[PDB]
Amino acid sequence: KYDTSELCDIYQEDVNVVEPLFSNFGGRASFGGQIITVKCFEDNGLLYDLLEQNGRGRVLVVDGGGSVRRALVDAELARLAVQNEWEGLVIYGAVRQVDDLEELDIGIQAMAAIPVGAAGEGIGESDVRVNFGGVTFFSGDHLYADNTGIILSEDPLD
Amino acid sequence: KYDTSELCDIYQEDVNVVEPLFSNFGGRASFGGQIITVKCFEDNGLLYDLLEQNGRGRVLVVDGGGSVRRALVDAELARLAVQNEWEGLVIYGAVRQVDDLEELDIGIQAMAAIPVGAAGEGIGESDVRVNFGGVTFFSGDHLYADNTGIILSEDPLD
Amino acid sequence: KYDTSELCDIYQEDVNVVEPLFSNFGGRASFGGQIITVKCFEDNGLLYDLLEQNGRGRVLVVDGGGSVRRALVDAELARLAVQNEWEGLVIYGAVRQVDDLEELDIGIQAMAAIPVGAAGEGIGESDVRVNFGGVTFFSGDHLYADNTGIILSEDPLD
Repeated sequence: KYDTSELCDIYQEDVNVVEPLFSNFGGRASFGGQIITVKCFEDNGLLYDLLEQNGRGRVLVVDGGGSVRRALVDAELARLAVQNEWEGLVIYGAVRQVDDLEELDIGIQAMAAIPVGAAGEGIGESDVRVNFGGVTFFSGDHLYADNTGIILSEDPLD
Repeated sequence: KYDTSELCDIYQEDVNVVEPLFSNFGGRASFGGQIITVKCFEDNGLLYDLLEQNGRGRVLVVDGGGSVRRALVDAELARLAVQNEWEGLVIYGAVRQVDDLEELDIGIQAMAAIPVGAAGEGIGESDVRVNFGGVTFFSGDHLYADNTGIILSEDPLD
Repeated sequence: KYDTSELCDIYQEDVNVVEPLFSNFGGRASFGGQIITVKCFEDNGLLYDLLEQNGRGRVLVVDGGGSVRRALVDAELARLAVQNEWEGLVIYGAVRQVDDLEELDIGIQAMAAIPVGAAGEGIGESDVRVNFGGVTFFSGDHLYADNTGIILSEDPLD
């Protein structure tokens, strides 16, 4: 599907490149789409609400504060996302149950693994501006990620 | 054989969690058991003594000081430990011959790999109070490890 | 083809050990040969000159200044390296297109992956004393590498 390196060559300055802090935890090597942003901390309630919805062509970008203390995505949440056809997830924080994740048809990029699950309370905000890995992400931007890296573009690419 | 995240979800607070500093190098993705502790540094003497003994039902939890300059476990020592029925090893230190270690039916968690072997002089204690990764380990505690993380408790679980 | 642990046991002090800074990106788990050093920075033009020449029995040792912002080697450059029989590349810097790199019959050790390509200007020097990861490299020196680590020696180790 997507080659981030080839797309950097083609699009040059028209993309930003996230710092190399992520690893792929999902069964899908590359993914792309238009992004919905979320900002939260050690609480995934809001991603539950968002992952219920259809996600075909969308990528969920999550600012979790870079917490590696508690996990934002586990098997339950990722199955939801696969079943609603979400292209992929970018988690500035942690994931859980990694053996189940490497088996699901979704990209998942994250910082680390930790077995403790996040709170479920529903705290946080969506469609807001977030910043991590030296990149600010606006809901509506286009992201592309593979095992090489993650890039962000205002306008779609191809 | 173990899903550390499920475990965190049932036991809640009754479980302690190790900082995400370790990776799996053994052929067993997940293992658990009652722990015997060792404290040593860039010497694997004691370990030979322990792993010569039958380890069925036990996990060797080794505070090697976090050294990544010398490897405490290689193929030979790991094979010994397989043959002696040891469930798994956890090294706050380094291993060696990782290609060989992947093929061996024992759990192995370490911080890093390094081709230089530990000395064999014998120095170190065992059954002593050790601490690393944000966790205190006591001989007779129970540990549970998968590709997601490492948990430790006083009583057995499940 | 090579076991670095083993060679440290046989040769001890006659070998220098590189710090655990690198990962494997190539199809070969292990490799070795006589090194030709390069010193450059976010530019890979010289790498193209060098890898056009026959590399059987040889390892390109690249001091790219540890930059993880620009990738010195990509699929295209590594395929040229395979075509001219090079044993391996050790990059003190980044690589690109990691999925393609895993399938090419050559050894590649590097620090990280970044999607952005290096400049092709050609700046840099060849066959010069370079230092990184606690080791100094001279053309003529011999390198042996695997998933456990990387070592350097003055004379061949067969």
